[PDB]
Amino acid sequence: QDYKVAEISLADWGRKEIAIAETEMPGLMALREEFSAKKPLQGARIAGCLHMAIATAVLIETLVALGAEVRWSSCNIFSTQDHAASAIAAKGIPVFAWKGETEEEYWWCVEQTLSGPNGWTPNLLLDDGGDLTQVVHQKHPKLLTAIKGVSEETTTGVARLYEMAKHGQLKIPAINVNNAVTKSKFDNLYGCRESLLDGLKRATDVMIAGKVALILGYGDVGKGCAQALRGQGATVLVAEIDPICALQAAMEGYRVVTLDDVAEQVDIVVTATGNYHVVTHDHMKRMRNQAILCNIGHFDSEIDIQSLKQYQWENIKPQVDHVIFPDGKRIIILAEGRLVNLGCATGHPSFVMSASFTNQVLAQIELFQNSSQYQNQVYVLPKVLDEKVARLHLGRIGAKLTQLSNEQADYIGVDKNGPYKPDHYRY
Amino acid sequence: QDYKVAEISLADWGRKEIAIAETEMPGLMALREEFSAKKPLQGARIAGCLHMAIATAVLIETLVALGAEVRWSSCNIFSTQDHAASAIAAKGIPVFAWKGETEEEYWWCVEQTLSGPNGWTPNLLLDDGGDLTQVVHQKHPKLLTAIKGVSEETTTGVARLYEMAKHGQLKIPAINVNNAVTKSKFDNLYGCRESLLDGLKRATDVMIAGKVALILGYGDVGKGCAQALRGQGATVLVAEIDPICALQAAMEGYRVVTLDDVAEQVDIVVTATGNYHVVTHDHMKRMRNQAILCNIGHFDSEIDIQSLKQYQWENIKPQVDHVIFPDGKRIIILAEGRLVNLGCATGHPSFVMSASFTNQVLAQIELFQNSSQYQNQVYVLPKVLDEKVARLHLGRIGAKLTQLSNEQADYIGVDKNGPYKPDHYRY
Ligand SMILES: NC(=O)c1ccc[n+]([C@@H]2O[C@H](COP(=O)([O-])OP(=O)(O)OC[C@H]3O[C@@H](n4cnc5c(N)ncnc54)[C@H](O)[C@@H]3O)[C@@H](O)[C@H]2O)c1
Ligand SMILES: NC(=O)c1ccc[n+]([C@@H]2O[C@H](COP(=O)([O-])OP(=O)(O)OC[C@H]3O[C@@H](n4cnc5c(N)ncnc54)[C@H](O)[C@@H]3O)[C@@H](O)[C@H]2O)c1
Repeated sequence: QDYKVAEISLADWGRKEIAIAETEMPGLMALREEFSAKKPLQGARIAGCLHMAIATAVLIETLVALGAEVRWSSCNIFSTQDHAASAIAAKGIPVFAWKGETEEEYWWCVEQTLSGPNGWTPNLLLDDGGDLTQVVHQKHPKLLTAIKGVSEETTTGVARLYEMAKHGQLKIPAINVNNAVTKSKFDNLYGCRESLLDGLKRATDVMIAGKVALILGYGDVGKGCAQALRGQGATVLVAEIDPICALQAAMEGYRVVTLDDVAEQVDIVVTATGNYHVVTHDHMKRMRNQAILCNIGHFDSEIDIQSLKQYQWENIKPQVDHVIFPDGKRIIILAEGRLVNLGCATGHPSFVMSASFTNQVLAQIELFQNSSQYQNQVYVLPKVLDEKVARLHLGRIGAKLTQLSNEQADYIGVDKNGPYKPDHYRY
Repeated sequence: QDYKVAEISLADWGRKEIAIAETEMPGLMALREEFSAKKPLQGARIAGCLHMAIATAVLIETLVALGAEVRWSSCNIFSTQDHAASAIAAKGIPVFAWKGETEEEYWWCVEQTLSGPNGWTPNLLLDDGGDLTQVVHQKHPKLLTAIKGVSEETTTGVARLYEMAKHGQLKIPAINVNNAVTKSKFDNLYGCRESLLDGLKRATDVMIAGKVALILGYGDVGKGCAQALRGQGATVLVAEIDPICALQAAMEGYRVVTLDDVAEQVDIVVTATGNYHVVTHDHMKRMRNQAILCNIGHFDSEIDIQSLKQYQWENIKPQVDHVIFPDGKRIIILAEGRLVNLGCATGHPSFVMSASFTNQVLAQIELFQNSSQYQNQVYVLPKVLDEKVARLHLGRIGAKLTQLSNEQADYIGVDKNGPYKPDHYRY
């Protein structure tokens, strides 16, 4: 049994939702249909470190259907869906994940992905947030020798790739999947538009209409979060350090404020900064009784939970806790400040994960077949692959593409079949 | 009298709205405040070809307050605001613009900007759409010798710069102002979100709620147009050739369709493609009686108005015409298919033009002082200037910026004062 799940009996349930999820994930099904014969990933050995969810079970079974060998692990202690993990393990796939890991179990699960029976080594890393990349770079430099590349899923993991490259610490080729237009401008934005609401709802059942909600950060995650809340009738406030994102938020009608100023006025706070200690002890002490505080950025770092260890915690239900201040005023904290959408719900729905994961598979086929051509820097996929990803998803939602005539193509300077935009088009 | 306006008497009216517009344009007022002493543009001679509107009168008076010499002209035969043009001419500034130019008058107005009394030559070009750039490149190559650079305002003019560079025809340095984040993602999007409605309303007074509206194109102009219509209760349809933009539109809830399929179903059509003949004769013949057809892309090319010259035209009021088909069915065409927002209204409001025009002034200070450093290619302004532009506009709309601490700045790898994003961040 080369697996470690919480409950292997949930496999049938997991399989049932995986079947459903395949009808929601046309990108991966289409990648199956195209590459299942050739098996471009035959000989690949992939250490996965990405939320072990049902959508991820489809990505895994798609890499397998393309010939690859994998070992998986979640990148968050609360993000694994157990029946998904169970259905993967039942298929003979090594997976180490369960909802509710301790920090020690988490890093052991990561360690499990790096070695398998009969000297199984990875030549591929598939990493969401940089933890698997840092473990191999700092604790198995003997592993980095056989690694063709890493494909990083999220903004925070990409920033960590950059500081590595900046101090000559990045020692393998790295594909920024996060910055595929069909990841960043879709997953981070439209997915969080749906799963933040989900997380808040499952955790607290709080009415959104009429509440004052503060989004710290107006990147693609913040942009989607704010849409979510404003659509349910919340007054949305936005904090920003970047004047350009601040202006976008202002011009969508949000008031741009600082937490220093508004900590007493907010009913809900969502941290989406990817930064450190943007919610402090003084902020939480100033917050009103039963204020809901949650983090949708990648790391818990965003709130200073250390500053709440003095106080007494009363658990409400799993991943929903009260912190009681000395004056008896209570704060509701979701998932102890880890990813609220995956921690208190099920993350992004499968359809938008399909665009992200089609980008991941493509980057694995590409890292596995042409890694020689890449140095120890970060790169993004070509635009024509980005367009192919989007093209594979138009059918599911019934969007019909117009076809350029020869002269229209010449008129705007493009080939009929794309690419349709200059490299730095922002969409 | 080195000017040619329709009516010099409108100067006082123009001046009154210019004064108002200054309180809406903090970017240019702030640029005045910073650079009015030094006058970084002393010695500059700028041929302007950009919609002669009230906002543009502020940009012009700002370049003047920074020391420059200018001659102006609109880039559209219907876009000049006459009282704005009148107030500029009254200030002793040469301007050749009026609402209702013929094509011959238009190109003569452009020609006027290239020479002034006592051998006045331009060393600077400020061009919105490429017409001034093409005139100088193809009909005054003796002028190109003294030209430091051109700053291009719009997507279509940038595409024309690119085909020039691709065939070695671009012979001066060129600054893509359109692709400053604080132009493209603001002017094209939030401005058209407001002035398309304006144009349709002033021209026809048609109810938007309940109407089926088709946007051809889902770039930044199309994205804003669709927001505009959906917010007034229209059913919005979208056409696209780019699968990525098609997917964005689908995921905002628009149906993505082709005009070939839906020509009989639409009450309003807005062309926003920057392309050629996207509305054909067969489309217009299939359209319902009193269908409203308008173009918000840069050039009339988008509709095949030639194919309507057979038919009888009945004028409704200025820039609002009927085309009568042989079966007596009538189409409403705005501004004979030229820019509907500037042709049937007043273009974008001054505030968003201030962000665009602050980018223009910056690019003129930069082209005028460091043109040696640039070749005969297209370039964009540095991110730190983009951020400065946004920063100058936060105060007007009361957005308060959060300040990074030293450790937060290190945590995400940026300087406290910016730039805050990697170069290819898409916002
Ligand atoms: N929950 C999810 O499913 C999900 C999905 C994608 C990314 N993420 C994570 O969310 C975080 C943000 O993602 P993103 O893609 O929006 O990145 P982003 O860079 O686009 O957005 C971050 C924004 O926060 C702002 N910010 C940074 N520090 C701040 C501070 N102290 N105060 C106010 N604003 C501040 C930045 O200026 C930036 O605009 C990342 O850590 C990313 O890994 C989560
Ligand atoms: N009215 C204004 O105030 C204003 C402001 C900015 C730009 N513009 C003009 O509007 C035009 C578009 O501007 P933009 O910034 O949105 O450019 P853009 O490139 O972002 O958008 C153009 C979109 O139209 C799509 N398209 C092209 N041909 C098509 C076809 N045959 N069918 C369907 N879709 C098609 C493209 O795929 C693209 O997504 C440009 O000509 C620009 O100069 C006008």
